[PDB]
Amino acid sequence: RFLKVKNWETEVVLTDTLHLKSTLETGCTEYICMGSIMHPSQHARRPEDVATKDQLFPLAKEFIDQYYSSIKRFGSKAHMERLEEVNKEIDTTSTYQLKDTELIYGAKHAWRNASRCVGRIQWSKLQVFDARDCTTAHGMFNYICNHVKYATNKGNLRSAITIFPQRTDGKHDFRVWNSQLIRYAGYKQPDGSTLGDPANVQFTEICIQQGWKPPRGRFDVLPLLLQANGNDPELFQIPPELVLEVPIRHPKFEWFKDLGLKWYGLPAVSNMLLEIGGLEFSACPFSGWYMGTEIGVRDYCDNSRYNILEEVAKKMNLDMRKTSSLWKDQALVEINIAVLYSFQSDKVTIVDHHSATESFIKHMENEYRCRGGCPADWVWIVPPMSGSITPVFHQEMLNYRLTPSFEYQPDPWNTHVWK
Amino acid sequence: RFLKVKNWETEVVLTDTLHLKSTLETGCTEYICMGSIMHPRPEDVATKDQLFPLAKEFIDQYYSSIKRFGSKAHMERLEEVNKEIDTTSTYQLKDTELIYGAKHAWRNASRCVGRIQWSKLQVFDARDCTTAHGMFNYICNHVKYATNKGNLRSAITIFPQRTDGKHDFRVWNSQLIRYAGYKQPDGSTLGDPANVQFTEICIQQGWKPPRGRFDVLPLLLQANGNDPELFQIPPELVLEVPIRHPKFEWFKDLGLKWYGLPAVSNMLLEIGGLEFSACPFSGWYMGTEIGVRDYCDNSRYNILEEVAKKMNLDMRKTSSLWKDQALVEINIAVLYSFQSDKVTIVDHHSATESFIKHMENEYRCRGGCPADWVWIVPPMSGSITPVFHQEMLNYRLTPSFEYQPDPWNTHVWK
Ligand code: HEM
Ligand code: HEM
Ligand SMILES: Cc1cc(N)nc(-c2cc(CNCCF)cc(F)c2F)c1
Ligand SMILES: Cc1cc(N)nc(-c2cc(CNCCF)cc(F)c2F)c1
Ligand SMILES: C[C@H](O)[C@H](O)[C@H]1CNc2nc(N)[nH]c(=O)c2N1
Ligand SMILES: C[C@H](O)[C@H](O)[C@H]1CNc2nc(N)[nH]c(=O)c2N1
Ligand SMILES: [Zn+2]
Repeated sequence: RFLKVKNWETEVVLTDTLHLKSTLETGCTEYICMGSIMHPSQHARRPEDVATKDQLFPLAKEFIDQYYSSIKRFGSKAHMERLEEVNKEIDTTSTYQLKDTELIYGAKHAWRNASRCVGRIQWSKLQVFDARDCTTAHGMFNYICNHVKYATNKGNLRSAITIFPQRTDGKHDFRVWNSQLIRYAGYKQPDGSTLGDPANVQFTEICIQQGWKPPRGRFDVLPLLLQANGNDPELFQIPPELVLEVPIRHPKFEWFKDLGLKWYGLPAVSNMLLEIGGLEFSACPFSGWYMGTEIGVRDYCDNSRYNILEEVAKKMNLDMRKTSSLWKDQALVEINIAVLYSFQSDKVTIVDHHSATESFIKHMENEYRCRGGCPADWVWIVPPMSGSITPVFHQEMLNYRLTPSFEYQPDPWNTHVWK
Repeated sequence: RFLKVKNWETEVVLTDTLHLKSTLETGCTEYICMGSIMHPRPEDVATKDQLFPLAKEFIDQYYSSIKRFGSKAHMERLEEVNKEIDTTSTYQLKDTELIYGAKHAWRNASRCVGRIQWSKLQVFDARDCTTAHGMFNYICNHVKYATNKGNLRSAITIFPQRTDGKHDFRVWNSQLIRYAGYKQPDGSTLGDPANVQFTEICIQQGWKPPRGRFDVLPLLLQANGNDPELFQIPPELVLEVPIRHPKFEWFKDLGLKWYGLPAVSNMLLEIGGLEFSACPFSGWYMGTEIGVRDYCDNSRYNILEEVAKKMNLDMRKTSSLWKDQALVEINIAVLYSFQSDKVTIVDHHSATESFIKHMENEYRCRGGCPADWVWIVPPMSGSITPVFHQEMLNYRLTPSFEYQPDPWNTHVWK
């Protein structure tokens, strides 16, 4: 029917009708809820490989219909012609091609439909760089460097996506093998320990195994591993002058800078799949700006990551003998005060979790008021520290899957046949 | 057929077969998820034909648990229940069934992070109770036993099940020990703002309030659908802990204390299709419940502003993370204060680790363990506790604990 959500701190109730326009399964049933499973569903809007006409066209009619509906047509001559244009195109090339307006609309709406993104208040202020003309790893690197440079903007970041040619037969995929454009390398020491970023040890080895000359430090910016039209990937080194970086100091603890830490300024996700009207853009790196907790809670403090808590705690003179002292908790706060203070002192865009969550509530308000709802994933919106003292903690959320969408996809090296 | 949950911190993977044995809604549909919705009639008491299959599932479940499935005593107990539902239109749990029932409802409570202790529960059969006075007595002996001079024990007291929905036993208090809250004319709120509507009801039923900040509320007890009655838990039975800080001399001057015994009394215990509308249960506190939620939620005691000030924090801009900083020190103070007075408590780190250990064991020997990530994860410092990175399948087994509407919304006054 129609579903209400309530904020247990304000008693505000919103009514959700947008969920009726949902098409794919979430993973849940009346009997089992999977809202904490990382990839609960494998429901996909098309089959495995190059789809028949009866597969691809209905998806495409839905998106075109949606887009022409967005702009107060539907039934217009332009819309009817467009249906016939896509129809004949699928007939003759087994696919179709997005108008530039179409592609910008879908890119913004995949962001706007991203149930896990706390940052969607900005969704319509996105910069799309069409790169469907691209043919080589080298051209990919030139498109990515311009993305980085525009997005970074001397520290005053801007949102942007760069969209490479869509998928055709699955053996000509365009892939950024990096999970993010800019990440640090992780090295597997001889004594079993791990220097760098432990998450990337497998990628940092494929790079090495591909010819990369590792400087073997802590903050080694990984190369790019770019794959074009199915071919073997190709290492590229982003010019350092394009990788903005913030050294972490603390506004009271002078001993903090001596910890020797820095992070990069540009979060740029590049392993995900953009899906629009049944077309699959397997390479679509997008970028915005960091919520401090992403660096200071997850990046520095997760166990299988930088794990600096003991060392920051020890420098703080903390009772690390039992958990009850909350020594982990205290260091965690100071680290995030340091991350925020460093990005702001270097006028690099960053948002804290209080103002980020606060804004997402305001976004939710807007979306319900004019769109009839807003898909939100409570498990992922709620920041990983101080949850209950942020507004989203006390806000009920409905989760459902709208298209266009961002999607996970397999890591390419599980799939790619070399040559 | 099977389902896998993965721990994204340790790569450990567990195989949930137990979810096949659930038959109650979660609220989620195949195309929409409601995992963050908090809650997705009295004539709605079960009919005879409604009750037969539920009883059969529970009795089978019980005889299975104890290695007696299909046995002579199983088959006779089965027909013995049918005779009762046929004649009396209900039935009566044996004492052993009731203990197994109450222990499994805890075991099956997917939102409770404390279930590793589930099978050491102390069940007090109060089904022979007929009056409010009898309830107050049973409840005092519960409090006294559970508190055990600071070394808390978990315990449940079960009052007579429902009958026709017209003679419910109800503990009107949401918890047995809670502080009062009085709205001032000027808009401000004294005491605990959660309990302000219940404080009004109490006063209207006669309670003479101290009008202080930490008045323990009177019990408001209802038996056999009669009007509820007031009782004062004898102060010598309410253990309390004054909250001081191990580093901040000034902290004790905040004037704060908390009660020592969390005891929830407003939920409904459901075993074999029977509904025990009054079933108070108790364990011990995890620190964050007092430190993060009770003291710091804006709708609760809301002392972050007061603490940060004495801490000299820059409270002009949120990015200073004063809130975050002041919140930790309070939770340090809560944990130090309880431990000093040798009153049981568990911090969110030990608690969550126990639950991961309990979860794996429950997959080992039971085939699963329903959990609610939205509730298991502590309300502060989430991702540094190990349950954050633990995938969790959520489903409703019975016996279960259930919410029920507030008594003053549905009760018709004598
Ligand atoms: C502009 C400021 C932005 C902020 C503050 C922000 C914030 C966040 C955060 C904190 C997460 C959680 C991810 C994690 O903790 O691993 C997330 C997820 C996500 N964001 Fe946003 N984001 C922003 C911009 C964007 C843009 C421009 C896009 C797409 C064009 C986007 C799409 C997504 C998607 C698809 C996810 C899901 C990630 C996944 O499932 O792995 N975000 N965002
Ligand atoms: C023994 C130590 C225990 C600990 C450390 C513990 C901890 C917790 C915590 C922190 C919550 C979250 C409550 C909230 O934030 O509102 C919770 C929920 C819950 N606990 Fe436990 N608990 C314990 C014992 C028990 C016992 C003895 C029972 C029943 C016999 C029980 C049944 C429940 C239920 C049903 C919930 C769900 C609350 C709801 O659905 O609203 N717990 N527990
Ligand atoms: C556009 C954007 C803005 C922002 N503030 N963060 C991210 C962001 C997203 C992810 C994806 N989450 C699962 C991958 F493992 C990982 C990160 F490390 C991020 F930094 C992305
Ligand atoms: C047996 C037990 C142990 C423990 N540690 N906490 C609770 C506990 C449970 C609730 C229920 N939550 C829904 C109402 F909001 C509220 C509290 F205030 C509690 F303290 C109960
Ligand atoms: C709306 C949201 O589900 C709600 O605020 C929940 C989140 N998780 C919770 N978890 C616990 N333990 N207690 C709570 O009250 C809540 N509240
Ligand atoms: C099991 C669980 O889904 C997993 O740990 C999630 C929890 N919530 C998260 N939320 C965000 N924003 N980012 C994450 O990586 C995760 N991890
Ligand atoms: Zn769900």
